[PDB]
Amino acid sequence: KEMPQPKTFGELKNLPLLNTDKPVQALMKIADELGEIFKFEAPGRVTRYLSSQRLIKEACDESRFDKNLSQALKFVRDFTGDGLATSWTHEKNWKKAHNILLPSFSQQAMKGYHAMMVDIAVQLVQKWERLNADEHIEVPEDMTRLTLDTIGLCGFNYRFNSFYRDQPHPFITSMVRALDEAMNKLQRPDDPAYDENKRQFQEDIKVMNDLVDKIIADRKASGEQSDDLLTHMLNGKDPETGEPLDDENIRYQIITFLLAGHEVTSGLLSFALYFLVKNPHVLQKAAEEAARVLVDPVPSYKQVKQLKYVGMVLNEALRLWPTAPAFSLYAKEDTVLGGEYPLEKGDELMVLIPQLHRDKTIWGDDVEEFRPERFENPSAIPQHAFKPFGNGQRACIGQQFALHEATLVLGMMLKHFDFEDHTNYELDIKETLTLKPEGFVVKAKSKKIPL
Amino acid sequence: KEMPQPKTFGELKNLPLLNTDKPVQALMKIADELGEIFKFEAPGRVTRYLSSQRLIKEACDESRFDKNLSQALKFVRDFTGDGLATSWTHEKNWKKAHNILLPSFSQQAMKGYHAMMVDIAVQLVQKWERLNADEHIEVPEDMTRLTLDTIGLCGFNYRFNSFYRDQPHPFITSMVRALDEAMNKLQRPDDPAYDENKRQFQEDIKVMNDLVDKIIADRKASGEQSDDLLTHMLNGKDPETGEPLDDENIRYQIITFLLAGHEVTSGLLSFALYFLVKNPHVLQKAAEEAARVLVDPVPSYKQVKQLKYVGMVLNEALRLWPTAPAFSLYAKEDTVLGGEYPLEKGDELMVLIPQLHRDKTIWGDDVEEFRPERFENPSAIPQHAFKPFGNGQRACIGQQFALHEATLVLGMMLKHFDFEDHTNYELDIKETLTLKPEGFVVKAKSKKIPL
Ligand code: HEM
Ligand code: HEM
Ligand SMILES: O=C(CCCCCn1ccnc1)N[C@@H](Cc1ccccc1)C(=O)O
Ligand SMILES: O=C(CCCCCn1ccnc1)N[C@@H](Cc1ccccc1)C(=O)O
Ligand SMILES: Cc1ccc(O)cc1
Ligand SMILES: Cc1ccc(O)cc1
Ligand SMILES: Cc1ccc(O)cc1
Repeated sequence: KEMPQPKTFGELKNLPLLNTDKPVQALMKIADELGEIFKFEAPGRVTRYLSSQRLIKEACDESRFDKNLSQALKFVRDFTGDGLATSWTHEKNWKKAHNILLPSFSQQAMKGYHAMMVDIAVQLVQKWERLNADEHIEVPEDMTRLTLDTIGLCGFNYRFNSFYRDQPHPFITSMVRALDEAMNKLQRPDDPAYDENKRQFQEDIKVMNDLVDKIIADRKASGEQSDDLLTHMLNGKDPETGEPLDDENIRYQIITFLLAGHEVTSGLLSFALYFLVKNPHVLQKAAEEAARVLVDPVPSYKQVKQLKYVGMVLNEALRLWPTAPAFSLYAKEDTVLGGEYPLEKGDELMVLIPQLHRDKTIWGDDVEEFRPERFENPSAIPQHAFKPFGNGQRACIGQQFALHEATLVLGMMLKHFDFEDHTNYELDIKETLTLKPEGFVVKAKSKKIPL
Repeated sequence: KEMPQPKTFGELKNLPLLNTDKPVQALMKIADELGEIFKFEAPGRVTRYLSSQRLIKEACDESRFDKNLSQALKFVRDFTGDGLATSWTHEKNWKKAHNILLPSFSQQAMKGYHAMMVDIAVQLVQKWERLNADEHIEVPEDMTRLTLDTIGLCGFNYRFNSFYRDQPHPFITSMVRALDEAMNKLQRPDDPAYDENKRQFQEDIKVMNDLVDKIIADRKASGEQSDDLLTHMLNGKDPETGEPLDDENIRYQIITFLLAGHEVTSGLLSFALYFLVKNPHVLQKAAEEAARVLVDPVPSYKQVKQLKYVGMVLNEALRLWPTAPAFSLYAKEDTVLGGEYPLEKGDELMVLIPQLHRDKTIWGDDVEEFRPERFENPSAIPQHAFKPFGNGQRACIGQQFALHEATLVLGMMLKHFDFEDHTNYELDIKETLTLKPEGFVVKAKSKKIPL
């Protein structure tokens, strides 16, 4: 009945707890101390952090809870607008874009994206093939180069050419800096000091809008039909409204897609590789599978589908460190959560996914151990125990994309290189709105298998 | 390229090889002579027995091979119908029952079964506590009493009261005799000599149907809810189709669960205790773990989960003598196995699990030794090297049930008794469709620890 709540800071309530480099890990530690649910209060903001599958399975009841825009998502909405990830379910653009875009994110659509993913994955492999002896790989950096490029190419037939760059593309510079500002506002009063941050945020928004609007305009002017999200958005009609997305919503979708693919997915790859190199038996098993399945110089889609163990590795990395580590819900009506936490309509819930995923009640005592075999049989996973991609109709639309990309790339990585955690890397999880293993570096020794 | 095949008997091809009381062990011996794959042909039947992890890891690829009903299972289907174990994957009832029953077989459902499992386990312990000096235990017999009672009680809140009986329950008489008939049909086929076997087989099918249908009817008449499989099947709706199991399929599930819970699971316990008394250091280590963990008169669910070594003991017993020793696959499409055995769509494979489990390339030279420590790390076990519970979505739904039951009981056995292999029992594996150490007897000297 009485809900735990972490330490408060007077009028700031719990808000300063989020004034940390790693708010998600701080929230995890709080959930470790306080259990499956705790109230988190900020000035004019109350939410309840859920950590147990028991409570989260209820929160995932879409008849009782709907996606809430967390404060983080509201700030990202300043540049992703009413894009799929930052639109309310009841907003007309959400269902509309959802209906229009769902087919181009299907498992079937991955067949069409596969060749472009391979293109970038090959650049990644070639990059690593081309390292000198005892040069290392900056994993999240290269994974991000890969994932950004992949979504650039698959989504908008645009080549960020991240493997040809140290300095990020002007769109990314703004996106990252807009994200950094969005995150920083969470930790933050809006004293005059932030006028530079505010101007910069608006400049970055204008930058992203301008570049993405140009890409949309450029495509419309060409008429060039490609196998990409932009083409599908320019032509797709929502069966329900019969309408296409307007160009502004397309822009927000593109920004959203770049945001999702640019970091969130690379985090999965980085964590996966981190866990692989920390768990040599797992790596060996994933590498065996990579070697057994990826028998052609270029993986086919079907071969990627056969990378079962690689997929388990990915799920197990998603279990430990889901890179979009939280999502937010609101009670559609007065309701009682877990039979003992009465919620009023509009009350907010935060699903603290890494805690969910450490629910010992679901996963057993060994929750911190990296064991892809937990995912050997996907039906052994209870409902709503494993929610790296969120929940229900507001679940990650890019799930199949992210997983296909990640499986392909990790499969190729495992095919082509032995990996050395030559620094005995100490997991240091950097938090933006997503998670990455900061400074994670490996050496890759080529297995000399040509492409 | 050319696939070995054991000796043939003219028109009967290999069929007479199965006309032996130990066909699995005979198939293992053939696999020892012929290696990882051999064609096994009967009139109008061809299958390929796989014995190497190299090939079985391919066989376990669900995008290439689906569960096949072996001839044994097809004969078992005559009384287990489209129960989960004898339904084809494409059978509406398989997915439906699978979706419906999966939660009642999860690790979380074991928590709710645990008390009834303890109930039977305590009856087992008390039976042994109550033996007179120099009164031995008929191990498989008592394990079967335990396992059958356990599935009767957790499965349908029915007390077979097997520890009160010399004479098996009429359901069991018919089930055992139907099993023996199914197996005999393999070794056999339409000659008049077997017409009494048919009448008996149908009488036994009728008995099982009637008795189980009455259990279903009585439950539906009662309205009473138990924390049991029958209740879940009467009330559960497949999330996918929204449909419940019908009463006939529930009957097939019950019979299947009873068959699974009778002899298959007791075989595990019997083999485990066999190996334990044959490997006294292992027994001592398992016994040390039971004493350290089972600190209460009655094991809790959590304590059974802490019986890690006992779990390994069970896995190692499953490695050597998987009590469901084979499963059958068919090629969903034309495919090449192991890069050198072309298979046409619909070609059948038998996974000879005990031979798989002896793959020295996986387990090392000492494959015959009982070393539960081989199971210390699942990640260290190559993919599909260890398949005592079958594979993929058609894997044993009762796996967690069996293991929890077996761990609980074995832990308690190890807690409560010292065991003497007082006859220096010579392993003699009786084959029905499952394997048991026939005549395996031990003496148990109580450690006099109360319950
Ligand atoms: C491993 C990578 C990813 C993870 C772990 C992940 C996770 C998630 C999560 C947890 C949600 C729900 C967020 C919420 O409820 O507030 C979500 C939604 C979404 N994701 Fe991802 N995501 C990933 C990759 C991607 C990619 C690659 C794309 C597309 C380029 C994408 C696009 C989306 C979109 C558009 C939504 C909003 C869906 C809707 O509400 O209609 N994501 N994602
Ligand atoms: C140590 C004991 C057990 C072992 C070694 C075992 C083994 C297996 C194997 C090897 C399969 C796959 C068979 C095939 O592919 O044709 C299977 C399936 C099955 N088992 Fe078990 N089993 C055991 C105990 C149990 C128990 C206690 C139950 C439930 C009471 C159970 C119920 C089933 C069912 C219903 C299936 C069919 C699953 C499906 O295909 O959807 N088993 N088992
Ligand atoms: O971590 C979060 C949400 C994380 C966003 C995930 C971003 N994503 C979504 C889809 N792919 C990535 N935290 C809370 C923190 C807070 C609580 C109370 C008051 C102020 C802030 C919030 O934003 O509301
Ligand atoms: O051992 C077997 C079947 C395996 C029994 C497993 C029973 N189980 C499964 C899950 N829980 C118990 N062998 C072959 C024998 C055969 C080959 C060719 C022609 C005729 C017969 C078969 O039945 O097809
Ligand atoms: C897809 C894309 C390409 C360029 C750019 O500047 C923005 C978005
Ligand atoms: C960082 C981030 C934020 C939102 C989103 O949908 C993806 C990534
Ligand atoms: C499953 C069952 C239970 C009782 C009985 O009499 C027959 C069958």
